[PDB]
Amino acid sequence: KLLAQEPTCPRDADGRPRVFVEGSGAYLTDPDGRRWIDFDNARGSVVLGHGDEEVAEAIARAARGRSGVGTAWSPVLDSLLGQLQEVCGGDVVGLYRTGTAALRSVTCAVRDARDRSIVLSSGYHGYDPMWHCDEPFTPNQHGIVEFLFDLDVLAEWLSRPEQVAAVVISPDHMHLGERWYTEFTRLTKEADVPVIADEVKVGLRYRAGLSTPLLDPAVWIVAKCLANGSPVAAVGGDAHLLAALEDVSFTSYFEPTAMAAATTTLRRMATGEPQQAIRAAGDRFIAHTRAAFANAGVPIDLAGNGNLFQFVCADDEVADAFHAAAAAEGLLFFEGDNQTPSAAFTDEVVEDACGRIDRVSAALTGRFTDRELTEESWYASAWGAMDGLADRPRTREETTAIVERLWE
Amino acid sequence: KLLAQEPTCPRDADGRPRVFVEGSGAYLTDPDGRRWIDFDNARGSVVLGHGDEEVAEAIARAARGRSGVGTAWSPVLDSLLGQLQEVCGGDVVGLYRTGTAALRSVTCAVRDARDRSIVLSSGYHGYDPMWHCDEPFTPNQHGIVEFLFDLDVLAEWLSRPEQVAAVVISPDHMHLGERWYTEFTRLTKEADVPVIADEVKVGLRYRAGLSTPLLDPAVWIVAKCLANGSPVAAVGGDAHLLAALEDVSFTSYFEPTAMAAATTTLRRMATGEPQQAIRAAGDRFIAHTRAAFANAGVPIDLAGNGNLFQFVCADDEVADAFHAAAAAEGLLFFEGDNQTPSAAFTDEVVEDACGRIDRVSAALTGRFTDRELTEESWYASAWGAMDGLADRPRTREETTAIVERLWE
Ligand SMILES: CN[C@@H]1[C@@H](O)[C@@H](O[C@@H]2[C@@H](O)[C@H](O[C@H]3O[C@H](CNCc4c(COP(=O)(O)O)cnc(C)c4O)[C@@H](O)[C@H](O)[C@H]3N)[C@@H](N)C[C@H]2N)OC[C@]1(C)O
Ligand SMILES: CN[C@@H]1[C@@H](O)[C@@H](O[C@@H]2[C@@H](O)[C@H](O[C@H]3O[C@H](CNCc4c(COP(=O)(O)O)cnc(C)c4O)[C@@H](O)[C@H](O)[C@H]3N)[C@@H](N)C[C@H]2N)OC[C@]1(C)O
Repeated sequence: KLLAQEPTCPRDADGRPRVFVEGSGAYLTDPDGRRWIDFDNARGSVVLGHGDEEVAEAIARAARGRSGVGTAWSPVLDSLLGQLQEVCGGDVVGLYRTGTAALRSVTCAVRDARDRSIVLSSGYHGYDPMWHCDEPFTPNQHGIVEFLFDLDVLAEWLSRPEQVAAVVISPDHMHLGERWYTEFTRLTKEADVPVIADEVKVGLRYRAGLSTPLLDPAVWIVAKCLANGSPVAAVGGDAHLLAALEDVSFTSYFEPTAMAAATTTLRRMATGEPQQAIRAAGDRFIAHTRAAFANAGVPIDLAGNGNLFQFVCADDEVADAFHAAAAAEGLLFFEGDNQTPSAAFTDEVVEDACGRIDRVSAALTGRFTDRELTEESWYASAWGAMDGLADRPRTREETTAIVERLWE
Repeated sequence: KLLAQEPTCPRDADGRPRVFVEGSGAYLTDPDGRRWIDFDNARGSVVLGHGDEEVAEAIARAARGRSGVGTAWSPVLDSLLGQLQEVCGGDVVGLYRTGTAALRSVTCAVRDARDRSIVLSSGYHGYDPMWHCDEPFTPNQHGIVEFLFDLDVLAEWLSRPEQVAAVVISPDHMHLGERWYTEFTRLTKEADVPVIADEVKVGLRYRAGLSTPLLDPAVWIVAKCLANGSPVAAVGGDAHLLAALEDVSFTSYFEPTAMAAATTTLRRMATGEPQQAIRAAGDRFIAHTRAAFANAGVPIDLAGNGNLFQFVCADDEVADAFHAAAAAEGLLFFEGDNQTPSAAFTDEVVEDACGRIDRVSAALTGRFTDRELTEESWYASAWGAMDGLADRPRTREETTAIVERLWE
């Protein structure tokens, strides 16, 4: 009631935050003792599992100053910077506490280095007001043009390339395919405009590297997969585009628990093994759930893969009913957005989650059988999870109509 | 070569970061095993002491999932928000990961609510480019006017109050006193312009509250004293001025180790006990050092008090020799800036530090006996620590001369 902010978190049907007392692996316990399976995982930043013991031991030693203190440089920092450069590439690297701060700092630096006013953007880049706009496809008061992953609009803006400082995108892989990325990179290379890959969510999510070799980013940002939820974001790329980062310093720069969590987590994510385990387990859950709904006439499908997926519901009434039924079974989904299992989502948890889905499907069967997913269902669902337009065939006038329906 | 940023940290005479491989309480250990006494304390954010055991145990349990998960609201968050409001006042409260992020967010929010373009500013508010300017006393490209704590310039701008959204200051108490704050508040009340008290450094520093009852802030920010170095900043104040905070959310909002550090630290800082202990211990060190230098003819005085103080050297050559002698004895000062002891600066550590100061004084004796502390010495020393002009009597023409000397 005192809070001036509106943090994203699980909320009940009345909008009140759901409180959880404790967590271990994939399971959360609520104040009433009920155990829930977490698919939200701090918005995808818990990738190893809640309370992971190896990370916890490193955090605990760091909380006692055993490898360094917040006052000063220590060998842990050298190790972390080297790990980031090895896995993501680039001339130089930088560190931040949030993805929002990293994206603002990098975008300002690139704009300054390029001495150009316009930035073309798709995807969410954090809460800073520099990204706010009243309308898509036109510059906001900060010179940023939201293009909603529409390549026709992008090509239009890139046809006059001399004023375009950069193109910044948060890559989606549920609704954008290989053809989208090949054309995106062709267009940006043709205009000679640097690409900023905002991989806060997808960097290290699917493999031990950035999300797609079909992008050639001049600058990257990663964060959620770096530190099992501890507040660390990293950036890197071409030195001349990041020169202004020399002006960046913050009080908690050397704080040791954050670096302990990042070095320990990154070492495991750099092997690719957690992402392979998550992919297999999540794929099993997706296949079971898709069939459970399809075999009961429930108009809900899924997009994505085991590492990152989402539910696609026929309409908002179906989605609301699904979310209520899922919560009643103790499934904790990121409602209307993407689901991101952690490595603690093992076969035993998959089996538990599938039984809960069987009960969700039972609760919904017979309520919505005469409804079907339409193109509108797909666009609306994708919009909520990846913050722009799915890559489905349409004309320039149809783009305007879809945006008119979905833009708030 | 790898790091694109230039973080503030202790550096040797060649500008290279000093490496410390562990720390505990008031002592840091360098790669050669030598123990130094820390007066920097992560730029004043370690106020209980490195590796404080109560905080460490809480962080460790939080790292094991015992006190909530990053996915959701936890049982302890309400107690954090409630105590922040009890200690600092205000209608509503918000949380951030750095002081830089807090200051940018609240300044943008206040300006938006006031629907006015100009912000008058003194003091450091973080690294964001919105604060960068080429010259003082005139608006930068973001509408920010740096006034260097000069009340004649402030009064001139406040004489056209209709365009002034807010006045944001980082309060200093080494070089600004009752006279300055009484007049600052008189001017801002007369203009009916809200004050943003950037208490990132001084909030909770001197007592269980904000830094001076002579300020009446509409918005406050605290951070360094809140979480023993973990990355937590807090804001609060008038609900309508912070309306835009409803759009603030970030992935790590509920991260449990930060929450454990802030709640455990705030519960202790809210009693006033650490601040009283630091004040007494630091006052003993100041008194000993002032007398040692005065008896040896060493032209170095001190300003401030046990919670936050600085050295005032006659000139840069004296300062350079002082800092080299101090490093040789294992005193780790924040060079040219403020010293901020932690609660680990106990009587035993005071005695050790006084012995090291005895050796510093002996090493400086006879080298600078013919040097006086001028007005130039005081203004230059204060400028480095509190980022503007000390409140010492001066003419308007003298203000121009000082600013011309010290602005870069
Ligand atoms: C007009 N714009 C509309 C807005 O309402 C706004 O909606 C956002 C919504 O996008 C957001 O969800 C997205 O982001 C979360 C969290 N991701 C963070 C992130 C950052 C910032 O990092 P930080 O949190 O500061 O550490 C930077 N870059 C990327 C790629 C990030 O993912 C993701 O978890 C969700 O998957 C993603 N949809 C909501 N959390 C808050 C809403 N206000 O923008 C989109 C919308 C509809 O268009
Ligand atoms: C050449 N011009 C100069 C600028 O470069 C710039 O100088 C700063 C200097 O002020 C800074 O020291 C000050 O700040 C440190 C750290 N305190 C942070 C702080 C914040 C931001 O919090 P965050 O770090 O993001 O968590 C917000 N508000 C306050 C009140 C803060 O203290 C303090 O520890 C020092 O005591 C203080 N002097 C240097 N660390 C870096 C320099 N670049 O601004 C001043 C000057 C003239 O303009």
